[PDB]
Amino acid sequence: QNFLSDRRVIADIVEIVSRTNGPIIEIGAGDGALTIPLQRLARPLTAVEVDARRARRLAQRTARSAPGPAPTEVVAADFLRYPLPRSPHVVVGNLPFHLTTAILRRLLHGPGWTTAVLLMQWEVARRRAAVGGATMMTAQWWPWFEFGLARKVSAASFTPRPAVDAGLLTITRRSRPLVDVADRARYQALVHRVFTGRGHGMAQILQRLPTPVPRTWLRANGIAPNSLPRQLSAAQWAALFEQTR
Ligand SMILES: C[S@@+](CC[C@H](N)C(=O)[O-])C[C@H]1O[C@@H](n2cnc3c(N)ncnc32)[C@H](O)[C@@H]1O
Repeated sequence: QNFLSDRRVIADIVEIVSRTNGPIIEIGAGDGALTIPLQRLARPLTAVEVDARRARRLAQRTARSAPGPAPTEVVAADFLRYPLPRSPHVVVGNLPFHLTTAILRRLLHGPGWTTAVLLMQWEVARRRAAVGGATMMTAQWWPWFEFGLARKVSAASFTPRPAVDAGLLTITRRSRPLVDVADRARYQALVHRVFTGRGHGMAQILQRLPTPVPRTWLRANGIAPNSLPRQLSAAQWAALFEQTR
């Protein structure tokens, strides 16, 4: 496991979390590198740690730095099995790099959380934030969430050092979804179909798929006929879904 040893990254994460509101849930709390600074924000906090012995040591540490018996709940649990509340909350965590996509899927399908502040592999955070264009997974979640790349974090900021660098990713739940959550599976299937479809450019790709789109549709929606699926915006994907509905 790669613990966050760079205090500047801790400061940066706390700064982003401090601009949000509501209870906080932390994934992979470890020894409390983020837990202790987050507890000083005076908001309700749940710290999740799968290592029971480490979780018990963290519960003593959080209780010691807390005002007293008359707050932070340390839970010894696998986050993949932790029930997220349906009420508004903020999620934060330094993710184990091998469980990143499973944790991301668990969160994206989950309720209540309005902002997620996540530390993960740099290449994943980059693709998730659509740096250089969107990947299929980002476009598949774009009607319900917005992704931001807050910063790059070197492997030297962790102890022990991972084999790759890291990226600090922010995710925000849209208050007004671009596509209804009930149409998620059809929407995500359409996005898969456009990204893996044959053809060079959107005009060629949309011609070769089941239930085609009017010839005037691409240019009427501001999309150049030569553009690639990664160049479409969230609004354009939603307009395409509404068209091929
Ligand atoms: C990469 S670490 C970061 C630890 C700490 N927050 C830090 O920044 O120093 C992930 C932590 O999650 C714990 N862990 C691994 N899988 C977990 C899971 N599925 N649910 C909750 N904790 C997990 C590990 O024991 C480890 O302490």
